Amino acid sequence: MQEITVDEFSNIRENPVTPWNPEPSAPVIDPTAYIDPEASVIGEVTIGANVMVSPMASIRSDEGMPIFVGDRSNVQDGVVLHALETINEEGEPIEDNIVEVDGKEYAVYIGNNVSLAHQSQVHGPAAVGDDTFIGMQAFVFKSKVGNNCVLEPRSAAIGVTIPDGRYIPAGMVVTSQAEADKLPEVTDDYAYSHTNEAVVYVNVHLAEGYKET
Amino acid sequence: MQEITVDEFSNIRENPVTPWNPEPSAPVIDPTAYIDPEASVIGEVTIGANVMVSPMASIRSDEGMPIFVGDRSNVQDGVVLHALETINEEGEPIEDNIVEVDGKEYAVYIGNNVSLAHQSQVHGPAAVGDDTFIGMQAFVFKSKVGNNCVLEPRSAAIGVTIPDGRYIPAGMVVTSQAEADKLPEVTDDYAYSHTNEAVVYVNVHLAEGYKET
Amino acid sequence: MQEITVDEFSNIRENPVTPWNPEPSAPVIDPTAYIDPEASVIGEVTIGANVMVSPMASIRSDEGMPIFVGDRSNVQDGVVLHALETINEEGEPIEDNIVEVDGKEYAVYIGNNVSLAHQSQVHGPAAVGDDTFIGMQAFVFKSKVGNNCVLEPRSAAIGVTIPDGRYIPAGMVVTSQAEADKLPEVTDDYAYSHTNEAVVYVNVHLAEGYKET
Ligand SMILES: [Zn+2]
Ligand SMILES: [Zn+2]
Ligand SMILES: [Zn+2]
Repeated sequence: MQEITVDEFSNIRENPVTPWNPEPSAPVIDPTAYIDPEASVIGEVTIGANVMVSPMASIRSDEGMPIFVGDRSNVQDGVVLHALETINEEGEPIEDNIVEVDGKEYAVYIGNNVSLAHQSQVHGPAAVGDDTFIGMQAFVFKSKVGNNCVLEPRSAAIGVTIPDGRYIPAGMVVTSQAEADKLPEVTDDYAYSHTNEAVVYVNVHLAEGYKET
Repeated sequence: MQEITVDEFSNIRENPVTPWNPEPSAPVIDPTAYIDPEASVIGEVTIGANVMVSPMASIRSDEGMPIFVGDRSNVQDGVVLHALETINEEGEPIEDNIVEVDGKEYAVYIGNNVSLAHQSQVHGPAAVGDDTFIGMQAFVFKSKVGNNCVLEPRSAAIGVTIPDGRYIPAGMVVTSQAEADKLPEVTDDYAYSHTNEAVVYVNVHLAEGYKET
Repeated sequence: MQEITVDEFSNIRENPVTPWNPEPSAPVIDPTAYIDPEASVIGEVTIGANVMVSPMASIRSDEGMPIFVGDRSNVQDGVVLHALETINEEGEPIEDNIVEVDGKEYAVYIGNNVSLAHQSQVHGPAAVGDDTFIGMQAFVFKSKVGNNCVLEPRSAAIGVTIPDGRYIPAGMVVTSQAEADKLPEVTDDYAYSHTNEAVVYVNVHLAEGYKET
């Protein structure tokens, strides 16, 4: 006779053992967060309250760790998070690939009320301040996006530091500090000036709603 | 003793209850359509005859509804469909985010014989006419793509209206009507002039073929 | 009384039967390769030793076949492989869509030690030489990328032939041989000059590591 045992979250796995990762860690997920069954969370990850991780998302902390997703933020469909090796095989920090936020080191840091829209990708080292909207298909790698910024659909920041309150126009691929520093300011009449607030609201409500059903 | 009950389509879920969506709706999928087991269809969706929804696709009608995918069309790998809140919490239409096709309102409307190639994304409000080819990695948001158009790999249309028979060159991000209006005409010698017909054919055959196996 | 039978790899399916494909084929995967449970491999595919196919990847050889992924290479999250119909319904090769490598025909050919970073896409006809790094979100279609090249994040090669040792700068969409021929040479001080070696190393170790757990 058979006896079946079911794991309801085989998609929320843990870290594998590698020369740089001898002891597997597993995602720490706040109870209020909603991880879609078809999303994938692996390794040293920390998801906060009310985070809404949509289908096909892939948060994978197995090379560079850890990845942090703040409260009220959201990881939409297709979004991918990953980072470059933060530790070598001798247990030595690979400083170049580590970002620091408030005295804590991270391979990827997503603050609070941050929107990683459909298809965007953020790759460590990286940091994205609170209330920032990473638009559809955007890309952020080896950069530091400040607070209240807005990367419109298709923009990309690579190896630069976006100051707070700036926005990168659709399709613009920023790769020099000179350019970053000249980015436009988010004003009250800027089209995406309020997009984040709305997206956040919707997603936060989607999280709990999806939690019953 | 145990008794196991299986749902063959947990990937074809329904809408959750939110302040703007009090009564969950579920995807209406024509019988001839093929929804890959690793695809995800959620909420108020209507897929037509012979549609081929490939792996990792995500059609998610939970914020702005509804999403419509016409007959003989196809949603390839990675494609994402989503829309902006079409109703507020008072049951008031958010007109700005609603598109109208033949007297019917939609959050996202994909006509017949339309190809949403690998990795493309279409976000409401949006409408894409019949026989149009939304190329690999393309992006269409707050726009209205006409019939027989061709958005080559990487093109993007944002807040503009592409006239019928035009095509957006690879990598071009269109964001102004001025530009949209000056788009090239699809001629018989234009390279992608017949790409849709082919893609449609293959996919339509892929749908039924995948239906046995 | 019930008896349950489990398929551990419903994600590693086989080809369906179509007018151009009368006899289904199935992926041939070297034992050392690791195919993430949430990845999808379909049809005439050949994956080599130590390949690391990440979550949400979609390798789909059902239209144009076959797709080949050499030894020590890697298919990261979101990556998509697909090709244009290589055979018509009469069993006649559609020459235009077939690429040749060492006397063997392929719809898509990924050599050894090749990295298809997060979200990239390669569509047949295509060929990508050994030790090449197809950066995050890149796109390669109807082209032939040579050895030791580097397509930085967002680059794209369409219908061109990148010579060996070149690199396409971030965001650049190359679509003319003139342009391709003028691409920069990868030098020892080029930033991505060693990125591949590292990525390969990590992924190869991730493959085996993920094999225990
Ligand atoms: Zn990575
Ligand atoms: Zn959306
Ligand atoms: Zn294709």
